[PDB]
Amino acid sequence: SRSYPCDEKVIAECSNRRLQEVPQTVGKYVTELDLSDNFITHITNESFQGLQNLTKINLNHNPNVGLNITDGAFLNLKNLRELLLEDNQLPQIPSGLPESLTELSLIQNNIYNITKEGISRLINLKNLYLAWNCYFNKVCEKTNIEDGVFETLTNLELLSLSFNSLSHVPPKLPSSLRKLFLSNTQIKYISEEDFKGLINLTLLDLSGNCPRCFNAPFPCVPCDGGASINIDRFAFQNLTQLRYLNLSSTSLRKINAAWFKNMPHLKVLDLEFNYLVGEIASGAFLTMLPRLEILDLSFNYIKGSYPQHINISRNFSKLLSLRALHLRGYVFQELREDDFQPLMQLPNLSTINLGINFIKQIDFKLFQNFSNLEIIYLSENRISPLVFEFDPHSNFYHFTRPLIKPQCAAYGKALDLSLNSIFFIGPNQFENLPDIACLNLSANSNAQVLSGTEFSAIPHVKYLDLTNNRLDFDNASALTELSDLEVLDLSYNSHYFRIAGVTHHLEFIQNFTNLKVLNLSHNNIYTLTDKYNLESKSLVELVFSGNRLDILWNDDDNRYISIFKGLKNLTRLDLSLNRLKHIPNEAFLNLPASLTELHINDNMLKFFNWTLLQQFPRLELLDLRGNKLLFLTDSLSDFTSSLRTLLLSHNRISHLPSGFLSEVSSLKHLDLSSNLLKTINKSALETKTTTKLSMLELHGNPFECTCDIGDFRRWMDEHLNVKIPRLVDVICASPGDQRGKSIVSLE
Amino acid sequence: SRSYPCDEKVIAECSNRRLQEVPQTVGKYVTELDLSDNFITHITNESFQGLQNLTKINLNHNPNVGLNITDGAFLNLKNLRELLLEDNQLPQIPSGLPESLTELSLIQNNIYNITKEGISRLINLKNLYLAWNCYFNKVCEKTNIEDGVFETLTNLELLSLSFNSLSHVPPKLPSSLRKLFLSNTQIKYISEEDFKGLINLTLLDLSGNCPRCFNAPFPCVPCDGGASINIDRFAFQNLTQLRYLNLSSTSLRKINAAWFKNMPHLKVLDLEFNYLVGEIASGAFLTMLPRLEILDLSFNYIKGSYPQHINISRNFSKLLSLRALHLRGYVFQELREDDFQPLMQLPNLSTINLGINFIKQIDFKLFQNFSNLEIIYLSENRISPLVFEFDPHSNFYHFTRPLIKPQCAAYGKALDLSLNSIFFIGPNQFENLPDIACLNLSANSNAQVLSGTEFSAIPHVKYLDLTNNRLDFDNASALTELSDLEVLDLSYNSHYFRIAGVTHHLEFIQNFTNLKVLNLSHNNIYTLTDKYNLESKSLVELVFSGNRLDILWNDDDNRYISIFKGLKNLTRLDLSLNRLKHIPNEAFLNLPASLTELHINDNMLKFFNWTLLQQFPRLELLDLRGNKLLFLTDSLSDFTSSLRTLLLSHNRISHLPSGFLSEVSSLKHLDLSSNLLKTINKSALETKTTTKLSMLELHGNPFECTCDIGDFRRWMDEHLNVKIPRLVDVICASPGDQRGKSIVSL
Ligand SMILES: *[C@@H]1O[C@H](CO)[C@@H](O[C@@H]2O[C@H](CO)[C@@H](O[C@@H]3O[C@H](CO[C@H]4O[C@H](CO)[C@@H](O)[C@H](O)[C@@H]4O)[C@@H](O)[C@H](O[C@H]4O[C@H](CO)[C@@H](O)[C@H](O)[C@@H]4O)[C@@H]3O)[C@H](O)[C@H]2NC(C)=O)[C@H](O)[C@H]1NC(C)=O
Ligand SMILES: *[C@@H]1O[C@H](CO)[C@@H](O[C@@H]2O[C@H](CO)[C@@H](O[C@@H]3O[C@H](CO[C@H]4O[C@H](CO)[C@@H](O)[C@H](O)[C@@H]4O)[C@@H](O)[C@H](O[C@H]4O[C@H](CO)[C@@H](O)[C@H](O)[C@@H]4O)[C@@H]3O)[C@H](O)[C@H]2NC(C)=O)[C@H](O)[C@H]1NC(C)=O
Ligand SMILES: *[C@@H]1O[C@H](CO)[C@@H](O[C@@H]2O[C@H](CO)[C@@H](O[C@@H]3O[C@H](CO[C@H]4O[C@H](CO)[C@@H](O)[C@H](O)[C@@H]4O)[C@@H](O)[C@H](O[C@H]4O[C@H](CO)[C@@H](O)[C@H](O)[C@@H]4O)[C@@H]3O)[C@H](O)[C@H]2NC(C)=O)[C@H](O)[C@H]1NC(C)=O
Ligand SMILES: *[C@@H]1O[C@H](CO)[C@@H](O[C@@H]2O[C@H](CO)[C@@H](O[C@@H]3O[C@H](CO[C@H]4O[C@H](CO)[C@@H](O)[C@H](O)[C@@H]4O)[C@@H](O)[C@H](O[C@H]4O[C@H](CO)[C@@H](O)[C@H](O)[C@@H]4O)[C@@H]3O)[C@H](O)[C@H]2NC(C)=O)[C@H](O)[C@H]1NC(C)=O
Ligand SMILES: *[C@@H]1O[C@H](CO)[C@@H](O[C@@H]2O[C@H](CO)[C@@H](O[C@@H]3O[C@H](CO)[C@@H](O)[C@H](O)[C@@H]3O)[C@H](O)[C@H]2NC(C)=O)[C@H](O)[C@H]1NC(C)=O
Ligand SMILES: *[C@@H]1O[C@H](CO)[C@@H](O[C@@H]2O[C@H](CO)[C@@H](O)[C@H](O)[C@H]2NC(C)=O)[C@H](O)[C@H]1NC(C)=O
Ligand SMILES: CCCc1nc2c(N)nc3ccccc3c2s1
Ligand SMILES: CCCc1nc2c(N)nc3ccccc3c2s1
Ligand SMILES: *[C@@H]1O[C@H](CO)[C@@H](O)[C@H](O)[C@H]1NC(C)=O
Ligand SMILES: *[C@@H]1O[C@H](CO)[C@@H](O)[C@H](O)[C@H]1NC(C)=O
Ligand SMILES: *[C@@H]1O[C@H](CO)[C@@H](O)[C@H](O)[C@H]1NC(C)=O
Ligand SMILES: *[C@@H]1O[C@H](CO)[C@@H](O)[C@H](O)[C@H]1NC(C)=O
Ligand SMILES: *[C@@H]1O[C@H](CO)[C@@H](O)[C@H](O)[C@H]1NC(C)=O
Ligand SMILES: *[C@@H]1O[C@H](CO)[C@@H](O)[C@H](O)[C@H]1NC(C)=O
Repeated sequence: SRSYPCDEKVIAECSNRRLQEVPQTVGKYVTELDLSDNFITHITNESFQGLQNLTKINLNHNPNVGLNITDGAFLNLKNLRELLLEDNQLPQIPSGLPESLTELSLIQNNIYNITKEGISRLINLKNLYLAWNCYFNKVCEKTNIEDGVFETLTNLELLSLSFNSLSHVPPKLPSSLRKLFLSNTQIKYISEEDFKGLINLTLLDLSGNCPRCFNAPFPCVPCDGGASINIDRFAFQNLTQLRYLNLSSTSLRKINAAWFKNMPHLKVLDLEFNYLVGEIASGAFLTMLPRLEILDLSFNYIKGSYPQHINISRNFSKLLSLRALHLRGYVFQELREDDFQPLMQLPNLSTINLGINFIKQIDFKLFQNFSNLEIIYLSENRISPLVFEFDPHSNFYHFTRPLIKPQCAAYGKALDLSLNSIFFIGPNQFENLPDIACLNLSANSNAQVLSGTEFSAIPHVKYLDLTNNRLDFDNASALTELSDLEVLDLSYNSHYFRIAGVTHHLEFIQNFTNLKVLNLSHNNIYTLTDKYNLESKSLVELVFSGNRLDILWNDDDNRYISIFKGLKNLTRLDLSLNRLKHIPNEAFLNLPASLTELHINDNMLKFFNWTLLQQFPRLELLDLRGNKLLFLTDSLSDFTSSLRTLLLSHNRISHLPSGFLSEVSSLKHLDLSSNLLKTINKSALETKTTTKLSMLELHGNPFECTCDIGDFRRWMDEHLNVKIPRLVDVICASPGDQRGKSIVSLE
Repeated sequence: SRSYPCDEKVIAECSNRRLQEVPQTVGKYVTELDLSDNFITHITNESFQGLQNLTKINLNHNPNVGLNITDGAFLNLKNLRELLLEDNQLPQIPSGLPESLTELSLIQNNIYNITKEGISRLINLKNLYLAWNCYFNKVCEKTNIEDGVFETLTNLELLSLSFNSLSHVPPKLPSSLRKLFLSNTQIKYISEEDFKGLINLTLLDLSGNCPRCFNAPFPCVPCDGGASINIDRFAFQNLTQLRYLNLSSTSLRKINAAWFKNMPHLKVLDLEFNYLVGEIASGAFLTMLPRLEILDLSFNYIKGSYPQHINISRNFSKLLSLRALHLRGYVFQELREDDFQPLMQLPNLSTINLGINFIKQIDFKLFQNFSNLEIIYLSENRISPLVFEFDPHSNFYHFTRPLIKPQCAAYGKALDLSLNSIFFIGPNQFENLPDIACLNLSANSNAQVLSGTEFSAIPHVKYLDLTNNRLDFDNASALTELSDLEVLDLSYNSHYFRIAGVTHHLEFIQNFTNLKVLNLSHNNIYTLTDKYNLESKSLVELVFSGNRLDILWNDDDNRYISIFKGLKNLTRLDLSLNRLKHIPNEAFLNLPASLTELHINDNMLKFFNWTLLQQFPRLELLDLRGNKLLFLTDSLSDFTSSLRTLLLSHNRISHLPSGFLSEVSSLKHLDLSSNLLKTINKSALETKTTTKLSMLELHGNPFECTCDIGDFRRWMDEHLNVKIPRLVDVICASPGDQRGKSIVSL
């Protein structure tokens, strides 16, 4: 039978299915099993029956906004390798866990007592996550770790105790440890004996102990007087394998060089949210880190201080392996050439992160002198013209996304000037720069008329982001100096397009021989001056969303009838959010014959002429989601041989015509979800020549469940080739007796 | 029995009800019937037969998407005065219209032929609207106007022919004409005999004839060469009563002063979208308008020309009665004191409009030397730091809305600097200005830290609009120099608020003795430094929408639970668009006790503690719309004696608890629309006292039309005083036979 309620594909995915009990309906060879997000309020020896090969179970957030597991529920398994209990409001570690477990996550529970009766028999444990049980203003109790609880686990590699009230590094920790997470534990003092016996440690996280609480975006309790963490100079002595060390928000004003004496493999050092300005300026510790790749010094600013310049010690010149340097929230006015002199001969330093410094001015010519910089991140500054709340599985101190969009960075050397003040680009702005492939000028409040001379000193820009400005496109030669331009993002430039009475000029689009992708979204374009057509021989993708094609294509106006025809290479066109009630036949027929993909979604369409699809022989995806459409042609096979994906969700369709679904041979993905369908006839499904369809989305329709759905329910069993996602969401709305029942639950 | 399908109140509003045809169910006392925006295809002599009392009928836009009207269909109606048929795709003026008609609207149809058989029989016509039949790129025919068609309408005071192709003014127009609209008619030439007989004309609209087509946001056909309209020197001679004249977009280059020799009453003169820069500079015609109140000179710019200065003729000093001058779209770089000299002795000139000129700099002291300027409109320029597509019923050339928001302007002198470049306000920025009550700094890209000195030169601002900037609130004394400040709008300053690691200070709010209305909307406020509370002893209304209260009030954080409690005078509070799935009990309890009106609408709320309304004895309106709420209490009368309006629309409410409609004695308006209610049973109706509800909104609920709905239908008949609106939209879901039908119809 069709897999229900789980999607099996060997893993079974039951997540977020509103299950009130563990499924007895589970498969046979099911191994990975995810029950997360369901409503299960009870667990037992009965609920899991017994099964075969299960190598994993995810019980997370059962139920959803606790859980009762009786002593010895998971008991007879012996196969159970990994078990995830997060967010179930557990007052205690469940008594009677299996001996098989190598992975256990108790994260985000009420467990205040870690005891031998819950743990010490777990000898096979590899990774154990106890994080986020007692923290912030949560009413909770100090965490008691029984003496030698972890001592019994001689295979233990990772241990995470973070965001719990500890006060001391637990003693008698197994020497097999690789990674140890102590973050935000209220530990004031680290002694010589705390970490002494762990010679295999590659990671130690002490962050958030004695935090720097000024301007905290969370409840923050400092050590007495706002004191630094106290780490004995021999604390790290036997730590020879250490790679990652997280000292963030330890309130450090001084860093003992002797900490790093026995730590030759050190790679990533996190010093964020401390008071390190002095140490950054002088910094004996910098001499001790020859293999260090990533150094994060972010948010060390002196409160209320705004110095003219940043003070970097010459000892930075001794990190020979340095790859990225993060200095955010240092807070200084100006970056001069000599200030970065110690970084310039570092062979591997490809990334400098200057975000959120309120920097007014920079001598850009310094970046040239650097050995090889790939990413120059200046976002969120003052640069002006040249003259539960926290993801427990994520880094708490800084975001992990790429600094620069990967699609932009792949082109080459990237300069990100976003969220600054450069409101006018003057003739010398970009002089003395490296050869910039990827440039981000977004959110500079730029109101200027780009004339074609502005980027001439960096003529090689491949990918240009001008989004969220005020640009006034009054010149046909704008941006044409960039010959190699490939991607251009003009989004959120609506300021001038909105005013009927100012001139508007898009003609520059045609000059580029390499332009591939162009984003005109959210510009409110309803009118252009003298040239109504967009023309490019190169252009591949055009994003036109958030404009007014309802105005451009108004029935009484023929000037814009051809607006997209001149893009002769175009395979992808996004027409969404143009407030279209209908598209004039002529206008639709004037869309490029080359189109493989067309998005009309989230308009007001009450009419669509299906016949017109005959003029688009390469059309693959047609996206009509989020409109008002009632009508479906019964003829589709006559208008397209190429259609693959058809997305109709969030429309008004109450009727599938006889011979609709299966008569298009090329159709794979059909999306009927969130429509008005009361049923599906035997006539809708035929099938003379078999359907290539691999996916059919029916969820969120008011199916009337009587014997009239019998044929569809029959069709589903006869085609298991066709998957209908979210079976738990394909639901009888009628009659009153069957309400809420899944369509496959009907007998 | 309540009225249906119409809402009778005597007029019937039947509009937008999806009617297939004229209802028979309309009351006989009914005078005016509005059938606009329905699905009715066919009008015949039996359509309105049951109604002889009809005076005014609105058939506009039927069907919604042609309309077939038989000959003499409306004939049997002896009392019909006003007949509005617009957007009906009518091929002809309907035959045999009743002679009683005073007002006829044929706007926006396919009628290309104006004939005696349709028009000339109606002697009582006052207003006749023919506009927008053949225009733009529409496929349409040139308009044939039969010689003498209007000659027989001796009562006709208004004729609108605009947006048709006339090619010349119709001869033989009646002398009763007051207003004549000829806009966009393709009339090249106005002769001396075109208007010679209209001695009662108050308004003449000649606009859009020989239009200026450069950068037009509509299909535009210029006269050959782009020539000016040709108006004979004597064309206006008998027009002595004219008040309004619209010459916009006639491609005028010179204006013949002689045209105005005979019109001593001229009040409003529209010259927009012409070639008039030369005239604006010399301008003999200004000698001729001592009674002109309103002069629109907008968009006379020379294409491609960005002169340093605007050049205003000294003859502007001859307009003694001028109230408002509109100079948009002249396009010049710098405004100097000397440039406005001729305007400065004009006693009544309250409004100056400089919008969309790309002005770089203004010598601001010039505005004082004017007699009295109430409104200085500088919006949409380059000012930097100091060193239906077309609604046929509206004005085509400019918007008619007030330049300044009336709520601001009412405080006093207004300066609107919005949509400019003043990104940093310097010490002298506002020097030598008049005493400014109403100030708009919106969308200036301002990133500065307001420190408390920036407004020192205009300390009397009572309404300040700071919206749509980059403002960095890093200083506790910000804005405190304005001690009379009543209204402060901070909307859309999110730039810095969204960065967790920069300091944020809202403490300045408390200083104001007179602060009434503060709008913090759409700032994405999730974190503050030090002071976590908003405090004011004055503030009446706080708009907090579009922030993150969901983060501020997060269960693990105690810091913001008092956030609004220190606003002691607070009555209206808007919590909408905060992504709230629920409000902690103590945080709700910490809302100001004085609230009359509380909006939590358009959040994610899954939960509401109704018992908490006990602490709000003044609470009148509670707006819960657009949430997830399932629950309502059966005890509500225990928790409030004060609740008047309760808005529950767009939630999931499966059932009403027992006697809910009779529960609260203060409750007048209850909104249950757009919910999951399948029935209202005997229980919701069961209680000792009676419903005092004057309104109950049920529309959009999936009602079950089986017999058990009958009980609620009796409750309806019992109380006719309880208004349930949109009854065509209160609709049976189950079962299939009754589906699509109003529950009132079963
Ligand atoms: C102090 O500084 C140290 C740095 O030394 C930080 O240590 C890191 O902590 C983060 C956050 O917990 C870790 O990130 C997480 O890693 C998990 C493990 O992944 C490893 O193994 C898997 C195999 O399953 C690989 O896929 C992966 O590449 C790694 O090899 C991931 O499971 C986590 O994934 C997260 O996102 C994905 C979605 O993209 C989800 O599927 C997950 O559920 C989860 O949300 C996450 O990436 C990181 O590994 C730690 N570093 C090291 C070297 O171990 C501390 O976090 C920091 N302390 C504080 C308080 O900030
Ligand atoms: C202006 O308009 C352009 C539109 O072109 C936008 O830029 C594009 O942004 C879209 C995101 O909407 C990008 O498309 C996405 O790329 C992701 C990254 O792919 C890279 O890496 C993967 C492997 O990890 C490679 O397969 C790929 O070749 C790239 O190297 C994909 O992961 C995304 O997939 C998502 O949708 C697909 C289906 O399409 C699913 O299969 C995925 O599960 C996932 O949901 C997606 O394809 C696109 O790359 C961007 N183009 C450019 C030129 O940058 C701008 O964002 C827009 N500006 C604004 C302000 O909105
Ligand atoms: C050339 O220049 C002249 C100015 O001299 C313009 O003439 C004006 O044209 C506009 C647009 O038609 C007229 O505005 C409309 O007036 C209607 C009549 O209002 C009278 O009656 C009402 C109530 O009885 C009074 O309140 C009012 O004072 C008048 O006595 C209104 O009904 C119209 O309102 C419409 O829109 C509004 C707002 O959307 C709605 O509230 C209404 O329901 C309705 O839909 C509208 O206000 C104006 O009256 C004309 N001026 C004069 C003095 O007569 C020309 O328009 C201009 N030419 C072009 C082509 O732009
Ligand atoms: C930041 O927040 C502020 C404060 O809320 C917003 O400013 C308010 O905006 C609202 C509308 O959004 C204004 O309310 C409206 O006022 C109109 C003016 O009414 C005056 O004049 C009429 C008669 O001429 C009198 O009846 C009245 O007492 C006033 O003297 C009303 O006409 C409006 O009423 C209509 O709509 C409302 C529903 O909104 C109904 O209640 C009415 O029955 C009627 O249908 C409306 O009440 C309010 O006056 C503004 N306050 C101030 C101080 O200006 C800002 O807009 C906001 N900023 C941003 C960017 O959003
Ligand atoms: C300060 O200046 C700004 C910018 O000019 C003013 O904002 C503008 O206000 C008008 C009038 O409210 C807005 O137009 C309106 O749109 C609404 C929303 O649909 C519509 O119902 C009205 O018919 C009206 O046309 C306009 O959008 C808005 N412009 C921008 C860019 O926001 C603001 O009013 C000024 N402040 C004061 C105190 O006057
Ligand atoms: C240029 O900089 C802007 C602003 O920093 C980047 O915009 C961010 O993009 C990511 C991905 O879309 C989002 O998570 C953020 O919401 C955006 N920030 C804001 C506030 O707009 C943009 O991605 C950058 N462009 C390139 C080419 O990397
Ligand atoms: C408003 C009339 C037509 C005009 N459009 C523009 C524009 N888009 N940018 C400018 C920049 C500088 C100077 C003038 C202009 C003008 S003048
Ligand atoms: C990032 C550390 C804390 C800071 N917050 C701000 C702020 N809101 N505005 C500034 C304006 C100028 C200079 C410095 C600042 C800083 S420094
Ligand atoms: C720099 O990195 C490269 C690999 O990217 C490596 O071969 C080289 O040894 C590194 N240089 C230093 C000094 O670490
Ligand atoms: C574009 O700008 C340059 C520099 O101002 C100017 O020389 C050129 O004439 C402009 N081109 C257009 C289309 O006006
Ligand atoms: C059309 O698009 C493809 C994909 O970008 C590209 O290979 C080809 O060069 C383009 N053709 C032209 C003429 O630009
Ligand atoms: C605010 O800025 C002013 C500058 O005039 C300064 O004097 C004051 O100290 C600042 N206030 C605070 C408390 O930050
Ligand atoms: C409280 O509100 C009213 C609003 O009209 C106002 O009259 C009164 O002065 C305010 N009280 C204080 C102390 O500001
Ligand atoms: C409502 O809030 C108060 C807490 O102050 C409590 O007495 C009552 O139980 C709450 N109701 C619910 C359902 O939580």
